[PDB]
Amino acid sequence: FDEIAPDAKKVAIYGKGGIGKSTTTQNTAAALAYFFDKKVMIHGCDPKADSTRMILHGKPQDTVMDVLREEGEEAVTLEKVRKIGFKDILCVESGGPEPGVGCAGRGVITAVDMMRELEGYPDDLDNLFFDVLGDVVCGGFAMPLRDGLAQEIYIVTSGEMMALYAANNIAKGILKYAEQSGVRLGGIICNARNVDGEKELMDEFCDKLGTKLIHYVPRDNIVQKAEFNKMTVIEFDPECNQAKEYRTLAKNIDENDELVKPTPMTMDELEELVVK
Amino acid sequence: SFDEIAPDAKKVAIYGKGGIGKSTTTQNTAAALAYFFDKKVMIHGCDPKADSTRMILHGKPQDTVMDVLREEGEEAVTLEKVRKIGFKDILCVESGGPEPGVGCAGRGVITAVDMMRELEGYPDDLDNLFFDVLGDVVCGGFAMPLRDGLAQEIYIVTSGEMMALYAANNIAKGILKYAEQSGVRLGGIICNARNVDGEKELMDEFCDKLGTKLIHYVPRDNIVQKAEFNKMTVIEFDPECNQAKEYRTLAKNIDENDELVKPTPMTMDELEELVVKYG
Ligand SMILES: Nc1ncnc2c1ncn2[C@@H]1O[C@H](COP(=O)(O)OP(=O)(O)O)[C@@H](O)[C@H]1O
Ligand SMILES: Nc1ncnc2c1ncn2[C@@H]1O[C@H](COP(=O)(O)OP(=O)(O)O)[C@@H](O)[C@H]1O
Ligand code: SF4
Ligand SMILES: [Mg+2]
Ligand SMILES: [Mg+2]
Repeated sequence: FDEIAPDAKKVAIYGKGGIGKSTTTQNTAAALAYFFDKKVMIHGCDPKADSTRMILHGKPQDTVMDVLREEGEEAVTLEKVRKIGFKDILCVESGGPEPGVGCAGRGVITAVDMMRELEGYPDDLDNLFFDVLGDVVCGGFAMPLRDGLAQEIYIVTSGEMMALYAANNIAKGILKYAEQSGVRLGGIICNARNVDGEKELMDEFCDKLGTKLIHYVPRDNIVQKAEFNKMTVIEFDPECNQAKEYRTLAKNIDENDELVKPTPMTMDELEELVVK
Repeated sequence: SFDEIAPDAKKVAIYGKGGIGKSTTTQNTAAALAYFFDKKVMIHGCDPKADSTRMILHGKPQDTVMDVLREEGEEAVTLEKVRKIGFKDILCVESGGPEPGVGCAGRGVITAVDMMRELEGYPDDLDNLFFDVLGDVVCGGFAMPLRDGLAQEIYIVTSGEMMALYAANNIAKGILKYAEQSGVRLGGIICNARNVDGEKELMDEFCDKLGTKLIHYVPRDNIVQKAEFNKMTVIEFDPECNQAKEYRTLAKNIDENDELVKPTPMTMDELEELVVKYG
């Protein structure tokens, strides 16, 4: 597993559904490519299949599962599943079986295994991102931790109880495979929802987890404005304040050395924190 | 058999995105069926959060079937330890699940349902049986109520949020998959509102396009948190407040529902176009 892009920083973004992982992952990769001239690649490990939409310009990426299901195994080619977007950013979408068919994470197992057999992860890569579903940590969604695809893990979360609960469960999964695959929690990204005391709550949450608040991403309308124009915030307006926020986060992730084993909290501890 | 499980009872399953209000809606719905309509109700929590029967038992989360199995053992688990009575004699069971990363998150649901069949935990004299299921992913134990046909009527809790409607649309796809196989159907859509203008209108069009009906528009009320701090469900805390009357209306609409349908899920373009139209 160490042969996959050895000179690249392999990162995986986890979090609750709709908490802002696809938005953070895309804008961070765009900032690394546009501002720091880094060769980046995004591998969408979310069954929603829209983790690479704004980098590909409002062009939903045919998932690996979609191509494999209709066309066949021999028909899966790097040119078809792996498309190029903004600042030569490589994009791949795992997808998944239709709801109820089978394991939701299966799509991640097949796409990662096929990407290895097809050599879709260039050696000259600088950064590789895995946008993974964090509502459940199991099967294909737990593969980046179990198999050690990404060594640095970052969990996007907001102030709401459910977002922190999912983040705490992801920390439990990281601890489970920390010694087994050398996976570690880089930091916690806070996709804020403009609430007073949220920034203070996250500081105590990260302190109790034994990690750091890598960045406080504010809620900005420019994200929607850029989305409605089939683009990312960096590509739409790299001079706006939100673009400078993603640039700071991109630099912090790529220059992060404080990788730690988290100390998850009990339900009572987490409940006592949200009320405070 | 599956149909043998409480034959004279209405078997319902509540699905939806995480933190959308499935546990709150299910508990208050069951409390209104037991208090206002004198029905014998039971709740089976199929969510790994393990707090689907918290307010019915009053405050403290219930020991899950997986927890008692992971600590005591297979023979040491009894119907008394896993099924506990709460407000208005409502029976409560919590499936739980494995520790994050260990294995299939839904495995706790299979183990608890099979163990409940063997221990005969579903009384025959039941009137209503609810399953609070995780809807972020429709697979494994979370898809069992659809696949095995534990519940014939399914209700999805959702709001105007894009992700909430996306999860609801995926649940509809899963219902359609097992509709012919196990006779499972979509009863309706419950809207746990977030007090936004045009949200009701959005839900009316969402249900129209899905080929179903908006069973009820549950408003966002602070009395829910107030009742939660007093270790109680809204019905038990103040059955005369407006929110209690809203849950009472929903409870009778579900119990008196016949319009069970095979949904017509929407494409991603159709769903975005709808969210952009109103929002
Ligand atoms: N920093 C932000 N500011 C404003 N809106 C955001 C931000 N991040 C995400 N969003 C919005 O939140 C919604 C969900 O974002 P998304 O990244 O797709 O969540 P996820 O990938 O975790 O499911 C989108 O409509 C997006 O526009
Ligand atoms: N009708 C409502 N009005 C106000 N708050 C609500 C309502 N329904 C749910 N909530 C709140 O939303 C949060 C999540 O509710 P919950 O039922 O646990 O979601 P789920 O079971 O789907 O994860 C809780 O803090 C609860 O107080
Ligand atoms: S391992 Fe996870 S994604 Fe796979 S069937 Fe089980 S709960 Fe679903
Ligand atoms: Mg996404
Ligand atoms: Mg619940």
